[PDB]
Order: sequence, then C-alpha cells, then structure tokens
Amino acid sequence: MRKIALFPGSFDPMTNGHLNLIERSAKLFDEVIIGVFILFTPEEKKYLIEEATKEMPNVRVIMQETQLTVESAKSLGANFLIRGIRNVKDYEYEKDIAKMNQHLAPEIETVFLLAEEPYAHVSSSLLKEVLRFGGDVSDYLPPNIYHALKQK
Amino acid sequence: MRKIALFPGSFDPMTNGHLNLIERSAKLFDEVIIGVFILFTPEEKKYLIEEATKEMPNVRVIMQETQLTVESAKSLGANFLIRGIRNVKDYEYEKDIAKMNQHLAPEIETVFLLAEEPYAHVSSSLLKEVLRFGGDVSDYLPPNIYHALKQK
Amino acid sequence: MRKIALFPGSFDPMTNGHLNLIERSAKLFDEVIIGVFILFTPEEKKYLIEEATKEMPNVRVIMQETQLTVESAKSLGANFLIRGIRNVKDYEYEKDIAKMNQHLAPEIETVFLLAEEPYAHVSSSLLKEVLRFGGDVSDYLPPNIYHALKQK
Amino acid sequence: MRKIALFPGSFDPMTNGHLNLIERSAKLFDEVIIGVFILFTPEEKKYLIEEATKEMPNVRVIMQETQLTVESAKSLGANFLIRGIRNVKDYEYEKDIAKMNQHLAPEIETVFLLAEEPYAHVSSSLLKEVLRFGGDVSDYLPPNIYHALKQK
Amino acid sequence: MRKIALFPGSFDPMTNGHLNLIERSAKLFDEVIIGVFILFTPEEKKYLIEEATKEMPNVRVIMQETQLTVESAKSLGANFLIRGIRNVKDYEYEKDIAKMNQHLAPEIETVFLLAEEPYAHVSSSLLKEVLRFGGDVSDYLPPNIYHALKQK
Amino acid sequence: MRKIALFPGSFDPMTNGHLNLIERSAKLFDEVIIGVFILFTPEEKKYLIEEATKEMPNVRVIMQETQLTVESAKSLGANFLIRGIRNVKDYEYEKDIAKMNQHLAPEIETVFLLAEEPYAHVSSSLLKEVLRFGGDVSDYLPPNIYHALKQK
Repeated sequence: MRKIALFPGSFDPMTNGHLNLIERSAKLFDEVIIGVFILFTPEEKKYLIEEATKEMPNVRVIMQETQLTVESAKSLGANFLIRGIRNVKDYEYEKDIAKMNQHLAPEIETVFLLAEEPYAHVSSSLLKEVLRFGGDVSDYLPPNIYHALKQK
Repeated sequence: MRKIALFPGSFDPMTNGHLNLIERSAKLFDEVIIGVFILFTPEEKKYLIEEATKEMPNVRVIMQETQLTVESAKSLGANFLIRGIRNVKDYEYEKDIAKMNQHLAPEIETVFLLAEEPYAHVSSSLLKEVLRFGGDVSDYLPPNIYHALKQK
Repeated sequence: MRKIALFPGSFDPMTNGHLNLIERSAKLFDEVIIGVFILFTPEEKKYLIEEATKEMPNVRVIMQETQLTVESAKSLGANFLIRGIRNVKDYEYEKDIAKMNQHLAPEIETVFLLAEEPYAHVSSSLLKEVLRFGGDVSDYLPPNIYHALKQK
Repeated sequence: MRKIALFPGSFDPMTNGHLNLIERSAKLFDEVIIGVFILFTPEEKKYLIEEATKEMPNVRVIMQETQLTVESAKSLGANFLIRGIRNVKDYEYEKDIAKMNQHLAPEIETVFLLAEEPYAHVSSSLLKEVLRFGGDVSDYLPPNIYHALKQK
Repeated sequence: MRKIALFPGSFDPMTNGHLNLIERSAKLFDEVIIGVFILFTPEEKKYLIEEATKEMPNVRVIMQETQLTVESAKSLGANFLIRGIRNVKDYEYEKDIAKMNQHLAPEIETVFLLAEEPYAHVSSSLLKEVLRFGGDVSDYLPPNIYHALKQK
Repeated sequence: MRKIALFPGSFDPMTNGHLNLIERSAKLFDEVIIGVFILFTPEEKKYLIEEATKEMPNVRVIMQETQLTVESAKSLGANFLIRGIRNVKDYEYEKDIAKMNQHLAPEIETVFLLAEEPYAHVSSSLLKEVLRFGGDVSDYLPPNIYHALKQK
C-alpha cells in the first residue's frame, strides 16, 4: 500500500525551494500531491506547476478551493503531510500547524525536511518584494515560472 | 495587603489555555482581574468570560476601553501584570511588552507562567482559521463559549 | 528508492519519546533500523530495545561501534536517517548534523519528525539527573527498561 | 573597499537606538549615509534627522524614493550596508535580507551592530502604539524629534 | 495556595541579577526562601547571602543538600518555585525543568521573572571566566560578596 | 577611530569559515589581527595560519596567551573586535560576550559578520569529531591546514 504525501501551499510563486523539497519527497513517498490552494486563474498556476514538475512521474498537481488541509488529504487518501523548515521562525510556525492538524486528524502524520542552503533565506514574500522592484531572482524560480512572470 | 494581578487580553475567543492561566493565577494572587480590552458586544464577552470563570471566587471580569495596560492596572490597584509564554516567538514579544511596561510604570511587575503543553500550540488566530473552515476545536474552548459560538 | 531508515542514538535509556518516534516512522518506511551506538553491556542494551520494540514487524535493532553515522547507514543499506526535533535547541543541533551528513553522503536523506507533547521536555540527560535523585520518571520509559533499571 | 556605508530604514520615528547605531557607525566608516526611504513629510523627515545627527561631520542624510537598497547603495557609491540586530526575530529577519542583498549585489557587504540594551526592546511598531495612547516615550526619542511629534 | 516560594540556586557567586529577582519576588510572596544547594564554606555562603538580602524581611536563606528541587520545596513547605529567564536558551532550559518538575510535583507552580536588562547577559559561568582573568565585574556582584571574593 | 580589528580565536583548526570572515573583514578595516589564543606548537599554528592568509597585505597573525580578549585588543592597539554569527545559538553566545566586553572596555566596538552559508553549519567541535572518524571535510579546511593535519 502506497505512502501518499500531500504537500500543501499557495505556490505564489513556486520557487526552486519548493521544487527541491518536491524532488526529495518524491524519493521518500510512493506519491506526492502538490495541493495548490486557490495574478493567475487556478488552471494557469496548475499549468506552471505541472510544467515545472513534469520529469517526476510520482508527482501530481491538484487545485484545491481553500479548506482544511487535513480534509483535503483524507479525501485523497494522503496519510502524510510533507513540509519544509527553513529557520527558527518557520519551525515554530510549522510546529503549531502540525499540532493543530494532529488534533484534527491524528492518523495523518506531518513529515519534515530541512531547506537546502541556497534556499534557506527564500520566502515568496521577499521574492515578491524583490520582483516588484525589478531585482533579478531568476536563480530562485524554475525557468517556466520566470518566463511566465514577465507579463507583469 | 491584597496582591492584585491584571490579566490583560482580547479573549476573542477565550480558550482553555486562557482558563488554565487564570486558574493557576488565582492560586498565586489574592485577586485576578481579567481585563477585556474592547463578533460579540462588550456585554456579551463579559457574560461569557464570567460564566467560564465562575468557579473561581477571587477572579473578576472588568471590561476596559482600549488604553495603556499599565494605566488600566494603576486604576484598579493591580500592581502585577500576569501573562503566559507559549513559545520563543511569544517569549520575545511578551519580553518587549514587559520592558516597555516597565519604562511606563516601574512599580508594576510583569509575572509569567508557561503555557501547559496541551495549549502551547493554540493562538486565537489559528483557532479562528480552523473555526472558519469548520474544524472541531471544541476541546480548546470553554463549553459555554463553544456553544455561544456555534449559535452565531 | 526502496525505503529503509536508520534511527541512530545512544538509547541510554530509551524513552517513550524514542519509542513514539520509532512507531511513527515504522508507518512511513519499509524498514527502520534502530542503531544503538556504543549500566548495561551492549547486549543487555540490545535485548531491552528489542523487547520494547518487538510488536513492530518492520523494526530492527543493531549495535554499532562508534563511527560516522553515514558509513553505518551505508553498510545497512539505509538510504534515510530519521531524527526527532523537540525544541529550538534541538532543531539547530540536528540541522548542523544533517548538513554535515549530507556533505559526507549526499545520497542519504535526513528526515524529521517533531516530538509529541508529552515527551517534548524529555532528554536522556534530564532524565538521568532525575533517576539519580530517586525521582519517579516511570511514565517516560518503556516498562521493561524501567524494571531493568531498578535491578541495576 | 572604500569605507562608505548606507544605513537604510524608514525612521518614522527615528529613535535613540537608531542614533546610537549611527554614532557607533561613524567611528567605523569614513562616510555614513543615512538613507530615509519614503504626517511627517519627507522634506520634514530629512530636516529632523539632519538636525539629530548634526554633531557628526562624517554622516549625511539622503531621502530615497523606495527601490532596492542595493541599487540605492550602488548609486551612492556605498560598498557597506550597516544594520542593527536587537533580538532573535530581528536577527533571522536581517539575515534573510542580508543573504538576498548578497545575491543581488555580492560586492556590497552587510555589517551588523547589536542594539545597546536600553533600546533592545524598542521598535516603531511598539513605540507608535504607546505614543498614540499618550504614554511617555520621550526617553527613546531625540529631543528635536520628540518636540516635533507633539504638534500632531 | 499559601504564598511561599523557593528561589533555588548554587549562588556561586550570587549576582546582582539574583538580588534583583529576589527583590521583585519579595513584593509578591509572603515568604521567599533562598535555597542554597551545596570554595567558600557552606557556612560562608550562608553568611554572605544573608548579608546581601538583609534589607528584606520576608526573605530567608536555607542551605540544602543537593537533591530534587521539588523535594526540597515540599520539605520547606514552598508551594511555588521562582525562576528567572534572561534569553532564549535560558527560556528553553527552564521550560524543560519546569515541565519535569510539574510531572514530579504537580501541586507546585513554577513562576517566571524576566532578567532586568543590565543583568540579562550575566551568567555565573561568564562571570567566573572574567573573574579568573581579573576583569572588573564589581558592578555585577553585591559589594559584600565582591570584598569577600577579593580575599580568597 | 583607527580601523584596527582583532579577530580572536583558538583556530584549532582554522576553517574556510574563518578565512571567509578574515577576507571580508580585510575589506573593511585598515588592519586585521588574527589573535591566536593558546597537537601543534604555537609556532606551528602560527605558520599554518600565516600561510593560509598570506594573500592579504593588511592581515597579521599574533599568538597570545589566554586572557581577556579586550586587553589583548588594548595591548595590540585594536579598536574593534570582529566576530561572526552562524545561527541563533551563536548569536546569543556572542551577544553576551559583546555586552560583557562593552562593560570591560566601552571604547572597543564589537562588529559582526554573518557566516556565508556553505560554512554556516561548521564548528570546531563538529569538524574535529568528523576528522577523528576519518570523514572527508577537506572542503572545510585551508588546503595547507588539511595537509598538515593528515600528518599527525
């Protein structure tokens, strides 16, 4: 029986950090579902994220109208949530979310991987602020996502 | 003489973690005043909080117009501020508030209790997020506050 | 991959926390090896762990001469290491170990689980302090390791 | 590198903690440029900081329309950014900004000074809260800035 | 509960940070016991700490053989434990001790004060290093403990 | 004040982390002293570190016997101490040192640089623990130091 992980996010944008963690968890799980919780209509973000993840066969992308993460995993048979931790702040934020999800769905297990060094300082909020003032963050974004994003 | 503590807060909603701090507080001070700094009306929160804290003879609810916490404790003869710490983030935030409060009113002592480990992950903002999607957090709310909540 | 994990440790003593993390990880991996790195002889240590972990079919105990954890994982065919994080201190210390281990053996993934609430304050060092002053920490140790510790 | 530092921030208001970091900065660099990024008009803000820092011949003030800090530093010929760290939250936040700025302009160094401990708890967020309820925070503000805050 | 608190410690040396927390505690509790857990003589330590605290009438010093703190409290009739927190590492360490103590003796409450910022960086281990090298840390020690120290 | 900095350490071994901070500080100060506070004799250490830093005309290497860092600074004519911060543990530990040093020698300024992220997880204790089990941490040492080390 499959070990299935949901990797939830708003992926606004998907960064090479997300890709990195996705790549690594595809090795750890039978499958990984990227739940994009809904600049781009759902099926544009879906397009980009499938484009970006195309070379990984056990990885699928699903739009999810906003709801309880654990409800979305239950309805997909995902008994695992997979999250990254990049710093102390991230640790405590993720940890509160995991204790809450454990109360809500005790049979679902949150699993953590640490962010890799080139990406540990990268969050979409700082990315977006830098995108907004024109800075070159092209090293932090999958190329499809960078090219799609010039239409600003 | 009486040692009186003010326990300031929003209590939006009051949680079982708030209640646990109040119960532990009530063994430490002669009186605890729950100061509700102002969903519901003033009169409503007042009743609800009173209802939840009714088993505790030395605890009372005094609704407060938004002002400096120290000005409010001064006006009640509360020479102690009582607060909870549940994590490092909360630790550094309460810390800054205590030092500001000490510069404002050096005769007033801030006292801290650590959250009990069942509630150490509970924030009013996370609890509200779960409630809005219909998750069951009834075990983190006073029964009467859980009812008044469903009811609205 | 196929999914075998080494859970390294000194297990002096093994706690209910260790046990908890073993149980959760036996659900994620095909096999999990408990690597006890070296007042019991190792053989006594090995028997006690096995005895505590016996109801778990995909769990194996192995004694290891003190060596590089990654080399030990390589011998056993473990392509994962599994670790617990109980607090910020533990987070930064595991993180340095995981980054080093990944410099040494980049094909091995370190995967993390958060300590659950009852055991988040429990370390073997605090536990040994209590044990040495006669404190009752029997709720924190598996029953056979507690009875065994009494006879010693 | 030339010893020319940019000290960026919004200085609304400028505090004694800002002034202290500027004072210690002026002992370290040949030139320190205070970069004000934009109730107090910018023409006013410039004047107050100029006034507050008049005693330091190697310090000057420039208002910057908001842009990437590395680009403002480039334009002014600064090869150093100086920042202050007042707590763990402030450290992890500045570290991210620093690592991003190094990605954008790896030839600019970020240099850090710790807050002097009388101002380690002071942030404009907190200060402004206290001011607006009329608490006396006069000790945290250069007199010129304070005397000008009153006529609002 | 009766407002009787144990402030435990090795007090080697006792600092002005320790005095500061004792002064603050003596405003809250009917009785504050300084539990000195046992090179000055035990007899010497007792006199030294007694002379430092003499200005406070609801304080008393008791030497104690090393043992579980909650057993010492229970013997002396203390219902509260008073500790100080000076930083994040101190916070996580005291938190673990408090939870363990809560397990051993749930009727005893641990109460926390935050170090006054002048003493936030002062730890006996740091202090002892400086003393060993002859640095002047007279500001950080009750003058009587300092005079006594110059002797030995 | 004169741009003369002491970079204090035991440099056992000096790592590429250290070398990175000396290279960046060599851009900021007129003179950087590597202060080596005392496997290798002092003069062996001296020649290894001089050889590792020889391409910087404004760097020099001075052995010191263990003593208060700030009087070492004062003896050598340094006005600044330069340190690196790699993580939260390290930030709290350096902060206390810097605050004590400021007490002892208020005219000496401590200045911080953040660890560059390939070495952010590298410490003396962890490097030596790996070296003693045979691991290849050659990317982490100046090549001359690593060679000299493989001969002992």
